[PDB]
Amino acid sequence: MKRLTYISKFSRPLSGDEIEAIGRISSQKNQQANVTGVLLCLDGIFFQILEGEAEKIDRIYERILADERHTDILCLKSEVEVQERMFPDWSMQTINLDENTDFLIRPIKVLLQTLTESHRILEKYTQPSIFKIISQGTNPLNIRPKAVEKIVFFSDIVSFSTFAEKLPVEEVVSVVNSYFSVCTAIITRQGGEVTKFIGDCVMAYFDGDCADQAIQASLDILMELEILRNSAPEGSPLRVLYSGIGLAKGKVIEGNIGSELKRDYTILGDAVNVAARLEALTRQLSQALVFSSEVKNSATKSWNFIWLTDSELKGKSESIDIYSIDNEMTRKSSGGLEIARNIGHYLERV
Amino acid sequence: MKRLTYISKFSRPLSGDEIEAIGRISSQKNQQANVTGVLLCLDGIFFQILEGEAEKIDRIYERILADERHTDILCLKSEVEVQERMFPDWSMQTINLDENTDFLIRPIKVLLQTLTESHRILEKYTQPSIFKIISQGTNPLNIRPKAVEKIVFFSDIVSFSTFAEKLPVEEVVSVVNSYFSVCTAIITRQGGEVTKFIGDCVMAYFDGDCADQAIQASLDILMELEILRNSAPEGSPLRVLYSGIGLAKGKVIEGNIGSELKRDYTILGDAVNVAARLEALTRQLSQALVFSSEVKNSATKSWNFIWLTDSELKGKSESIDIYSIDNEMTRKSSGGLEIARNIGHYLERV
Ligand SMILES: Cc1cc2nc3c(=O)[nH]c(=O)nc-3n(C[C@H](O)[C@H](O)[C@H](O)COP(=O)(O)O)c2cc1C
Ligand SMILES: Cc1cc2nc3c(=O)[nH]c(=O)nc-3n(C[C@H](O)[C@H](O)[C@H](O)COP(=O)(O)O)c2cc1C
Ligand SMILES: [Mg+2]
Ligand SMILES: [Mg+2]
Repeated sequence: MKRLTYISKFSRPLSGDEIEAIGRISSQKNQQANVTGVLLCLDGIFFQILEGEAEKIDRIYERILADERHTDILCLKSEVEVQERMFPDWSMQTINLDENTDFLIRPIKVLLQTLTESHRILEKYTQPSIFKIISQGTNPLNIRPKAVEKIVFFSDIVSFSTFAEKLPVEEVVSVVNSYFSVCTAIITRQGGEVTKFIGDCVMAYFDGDCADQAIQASLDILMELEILRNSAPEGSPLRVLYSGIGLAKGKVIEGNIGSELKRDYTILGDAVNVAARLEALTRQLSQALVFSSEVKNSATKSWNFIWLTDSELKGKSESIDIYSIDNEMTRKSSGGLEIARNIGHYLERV
Repeated sequence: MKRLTYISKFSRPLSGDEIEAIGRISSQKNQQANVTGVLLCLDGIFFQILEGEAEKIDRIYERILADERHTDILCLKSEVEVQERMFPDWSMQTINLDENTDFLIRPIKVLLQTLTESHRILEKYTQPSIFKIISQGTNPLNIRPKAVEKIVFFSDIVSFSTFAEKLPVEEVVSVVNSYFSVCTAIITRQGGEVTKFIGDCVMAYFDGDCADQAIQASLDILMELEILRNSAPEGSPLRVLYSGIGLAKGKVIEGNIGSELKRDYTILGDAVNVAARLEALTRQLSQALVFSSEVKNSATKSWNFIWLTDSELKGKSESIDIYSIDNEMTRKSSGGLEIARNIGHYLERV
């Protein structure tokens, strides 16, 4: 058997009658499916436990994910190989805690609502990958560090200091957050994980055998930003939002890194520095994407590679041949320095 | 009136009798102090609400913080100007949920224990400053960005790539985490806040009028690392753990920066880049600490400043005079490059 626990947020106000109606329909359907569980609500938050045969549970959950009456659905626990039902007598027992007045339940409700409102804020400051590990039954704090081969992605905004000096502070933050959103959506879609922001910089990583995905993510980010620039409103700072991207590949250490006050589950190692140093080279080139020969040679698709004969990097060991992709995008460009100059001219006059 | 809500972890196993004994003593004392509230336990976690006159509540809480039977004490909510008591009839009502078998409380306990174990993990991946804001009644997600003058601190480990290549992965992570712990303890003690780790780098900040504290924190970190090196066990990698530190001062933007999957409450702006570029200069100098003339001139104490006549920075606007402190520490050094060479020689032979 399988058992799922999740929390969600009301998408709109729901009356007590509407909540009980959800419970009636849930009980009618779950009884036929040999599914049991409990559904609680407290001040605009749902909490549900569902248990039964795994195939059936998965299909019910996918239907629940399509219900427009809740949103921000977070799976807290996914238990497989469950032996005994927790709620064998309840096809779906509905407990509206807003309406409950029992004297012992009253303090429990206060603590549950305080902890829930804290948790739902902390979620936004937390990586989704952390929640996935917890839901699988593993405490991420006890994962031991390990050496692992990764593709490291590093990107930043071209001439970002100009934004910070020529725009209102609300608009500066809107631009950087738009950029971080674009990068995160595409990296995550390609199976990578964003691990760190610092200033206007993104650091992300992919599995070591996923160079094709790292390259595709990088090209798709550059195309998404081109579309965003061309379609932005008149006078919008997004019209001059440009990126550089560097990719490197190497053995890194993955694990919990930080202090007793705060840590992240992230990566350490030379490929992080190499990716950042390659990304900085894009400021002297017409190409917005550059990557090492190790990334190039690990790819399996027939990419339109171009060798950037020069390899004037610093801090490396045996230098490195550097490559890009030659497409209509990386080609139709007038190069950093010129772009930096235009960014200032444009932003001075918006 | 004031009302405090907090959670804590049992420091050792406590029996049901010991829990009820805490509740008896709490009830006896709180009744005399006109304090009311509730104390819950669930699988090795305490939850407490206390309410009453503010002075009295603060003193009771300080006594509770000294009790050796719990640890990891986190204030979830501090309410001031409370008008009505939540638990007027309970000097301290003790509810041991492990022992409760009520049929409606049974699902509530399961959800409370799932949410609590998630929250206590998320705490370690979260900044303490976030929890402080939440406890004061503010949702940090809704704080608007603002321009603000800050001192920015940036530090990294000298020749860190050597550690990652010559030591077992568990030992590499132990070293970096020791370094991040040392920095965090001292920065926080001096009123600053650590905001970002990336690789082996620390980024922190202080209020704009706290240059003295940023300088003191920097000197105290360098002295703590000297003590750590000299007292490390035979053959320990901590014997060759060295730091560089750069400090800059400028207007930055403070606010929520990130994606829909993940954000931090942090800072953006040119002082971040300047501090990192000053810290990199320490690799060409005997001095481990360097800072801008703006930091120097904002200090109020009679520091033993030394002007590093050269100011060969890059990327700046009108360059910058660069300073350090000349003490027995920054003086008794043989300079980067030489230090980098020694780090490799030592770590190759441990
Ligand atoms: C919080 C919440 C919990 C729900 N739980 C269940 C459930 O346990 N079983 C179920 O079949 N539907 C559940 N639903 C409803 C489904 O989302 C959907 O409305 C229903 O299954 C459609 O059934 P019908 O097509 O017969 O009307 C839930 C909905 C919400 C908002
Ligand atoms: C979880 C926990 C909650 C407590 N709550 C109270 C309280 O509400 N009021 C109080 O006076 N002591 C409380 N205490 C106890 C104090 O920490 C301390 O033991 C007690 O006040 C000492 O009183 P005594 O010196 O008369 O023995 C609590 C202890 C623990 C572990
Ligand atoms: Mg930039
Ligand atoms: Mg370093």
